[PDB]
Order: sequence, then C-alpha cells, then structure tokens
Amino acid sequence: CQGPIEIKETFKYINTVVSCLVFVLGIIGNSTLLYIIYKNKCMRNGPNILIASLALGDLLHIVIDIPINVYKLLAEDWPFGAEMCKLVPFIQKASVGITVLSLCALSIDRYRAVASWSRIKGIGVPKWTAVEIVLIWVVSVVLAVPEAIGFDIITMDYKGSYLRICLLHPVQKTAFMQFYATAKDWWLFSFYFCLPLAITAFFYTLMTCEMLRKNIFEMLRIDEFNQDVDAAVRGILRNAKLKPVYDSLDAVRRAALINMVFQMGETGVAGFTNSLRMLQQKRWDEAAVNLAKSRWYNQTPNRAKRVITTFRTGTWDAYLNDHLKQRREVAKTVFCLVLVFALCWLPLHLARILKLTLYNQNDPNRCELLSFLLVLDYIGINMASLNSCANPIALYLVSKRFKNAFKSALC
Ligand SMILES: COc1ccccc1Oc1c(NS(=O)(=O)c2ccc(C(C)(C)C)cc2)nc(-c2ncccn2)nc1OCCO
Repeated sequence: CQGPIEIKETFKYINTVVSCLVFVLGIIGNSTLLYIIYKNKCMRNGPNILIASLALGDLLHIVIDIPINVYKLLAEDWPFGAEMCKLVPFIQKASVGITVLSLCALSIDRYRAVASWSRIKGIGVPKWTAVEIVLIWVVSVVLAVPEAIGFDIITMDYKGSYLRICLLHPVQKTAFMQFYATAKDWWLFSFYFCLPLAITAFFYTLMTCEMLRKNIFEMLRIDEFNQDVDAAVRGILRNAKLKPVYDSLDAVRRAALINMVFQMGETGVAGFTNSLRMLQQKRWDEAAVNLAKSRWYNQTPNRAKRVITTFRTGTWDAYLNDHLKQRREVAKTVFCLVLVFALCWLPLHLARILKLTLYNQNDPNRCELLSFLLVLDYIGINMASLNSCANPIALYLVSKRFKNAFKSALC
C-alpha cells in the first residue's frame, strides 16, 4: 500500500526533537559525570573509573549518532564520502560496545571487591581498572570492524531525481562477511543485548545474595560462626512451628527471625505463637507493639528494639553502619544502570528479531503488520539514543554518593 509513508514523514518530527534533546542532555550529563569522576580522587582510583569510561562511550555515541546520522534523515543523499560510511557504523557499534562492556566490568569488579576494605575474590592484579578499560575499548573496536569492512556505498536512481545512498553491502567478497551479513540482527541482539545483560545480571545477583549473607553475619556480630548461622537455618526448617512462618518471610525479616533464634533457641522462639501468626499474616505494626509487650524486651531492651524495628520496617535502618550503607550504595548504582540499558535496547532489539522471524511480502495484511513493525522500531531507536543521555541522570536519582558529588560541583 501507500500508508506507512505518512508514518515515516510524521516521525521525522519526533526524531529531530528527540535527537536534539538527547544531544543537549547527553553532552551535558556525560561531561558533568566525566568531570566528577576525575575531580574526585577516590573514584579515580575506585572502580567508578569504569563509569567514567561508560560516560565516554555514551558521550562518543552522542557525537557520532546525533551529528552524522540525523544529518542523513534530513539530507536524502549521503554526503560525507566513502571513508565516512565505513567509519560511522564502526564508531557507533564500537561505542555501544563500550557502554555494555563498561557495565559488565563494573559489576564484575564490584563482585571481585565490594569496597576498599574488601578482599579481592580471585587473581588479584594491581591497577586492574586501567587494564580493564584498555580491554573494553579494544573488544568494542573489534566487534565493530565487521561493520566498517563491509560498509560501502551504492548509487540508485530514484523515481524523482537520482540519489546515492549507503548501507551494508549484500554482495560480499569474503565468506567471513557473507556469514555476518545475514546473522547480524542476531549478532547485534545475541551479543550487545544478551551477553552484556546476562553477564551483568548474573554477577549482580551473586553479589547481592552475598551482601545479604554478610549483613546477617554483621547484625549477629552487632547484637552479641558462619556454620552457626547456617545450622540455625537448617534447624529452623526442622522445627515445625518455625518453618511455615520462616518460609513466608523475606530475607530481611528472615534475618531478624534468625537473630531471635540465636538468643532463646528454637524452643524459645516457638512460644510466640501469637506473634508468629501475626508475622505470617503480615500484620507488622501489630506484632511490633505485641513483641514490645514481651519479657524478652525487658531482659534486653536495646537489642530487641532493633529486631522489632527490623520486623516492622523490613530494612536495616536499626542496623545501619559503614558496610550496610556501602553495600546498599553499590547495589543500587549497578542495578539502576543495567535497568536503564535493558529498557532502552529491548524495544529496538525486539523490533529486529520480530522483523526477521515473521515477515513475508506475499500477504496483504502487511500494511497493518508493517505499520506496527516500523513504528515500534523507530521508538527503539529513540530508546537507544535516550540510554546514551539518561545514564548520568540515573546516577543522581538512585546514588546518594553521586547526588552529593554533583552537589559539590554545584556549590
Ligand atoms: C548496538 O547495535 C545495534 C543493535 C541492534 C539494533 C541497532 C543497533 O545499532 C543501531 C543501528 N545499527 S545498523 O542497523 O546496523 C545501521 C548502522 C548504520 C547505518 C547508517 C545510518 C547507514 C550509517 C544504518 C544502520 N542502526 C541504527 C539506526 N539509526 C538510524 C537509522 C537506522 N538505523 N540505530 C542503532 O542504535 C543506535 C540508536 O541511535
């Protein structure tokens, strides 16, 4: 049909608006972030230098994506020359590669060592951050060479005036590129989206599950033996009155229950049948006022208030220390950065795998199908561009340390 033409022409209004917003917000946000990391000495040494690298991949994504490619939506003929069309997707593919790979090395270095007092997990090597930044950019350049080598320009003579263009050549010289030509939509999706997100989520989960276990060791060392904490869990499951309420509680409340078990034993905790039933029914304020009425509070008021506060609040506010602040800070920064990425490259990566799997020219239901696919793909482009500019903002909102470091540059 001739319907989706109006969609493309109308969307030209959206892309020019987004790209210009993305450009201004992108250059300012990453520059601020970049100046912040190098002004601070602890972050210059700390693994947050990887975030300074990510700010470079984002900032470089901005200055290749917005200037060159937005120029090609306005100008119908490709006007930069032959070398440039090998260079631009090279630059853009390597740039995205930097952003994903900076995320991965960040979470791996965070799991290797949570903070300065931590012990590196395996194969400690001095000044790893410098070594890791070098490896990230090289691999990002490598993954983008297939774009650069195969990108030549083709001349077409259109229905109106003639116009030359540039895309990835279908006719290719090496069997290397002939393979890459067809399987690029997967390569772009199976790598840039899957491997970075699979690797980063895996270490983030390993790290957060380790943080929790150490916070339990931390809270028990505060109120008063790693095998003792696991034997308590093993013994809680064996006790019949504690297993059901235990399985219902979340890891935070399970810890306070574990804390209660370390004082009185299983037999002693099993007596709060009124309070245990209230915890199962999620009536937190009730049991908190009800646990205050216990003799347990009178024997040790200070410690009980914290355990009661932990049951009431569900967060370690009563157990806040140096570690628990740091563990929460790192985990929130890593989590927020991956979530920003995933939500911005899913719409685009999902556009591609949906177009390759089920698309055929024979049917006439295309113009309802095609209209749906081109629209969602154009948004995915604006999503991916938004990621390049929404990373520096994301750190301010969910990182107390970054929100203050920006405020230090403010004043
Ligand atoms: C990270 O790599 C990608 C993985 C999956 C999808 C896209 C990817 O990178 C891309 C991507 N890769 S691509 O399809 O192979 C490509 C590269 C280069 C060109 C030019 C303009 C001819 C030089 C066309 C198409 N193309 C575009 C995109 N932009 C404008 C319009 C048409 N296409 N946006 C992406 O995302 C970033 C958004 O600013």
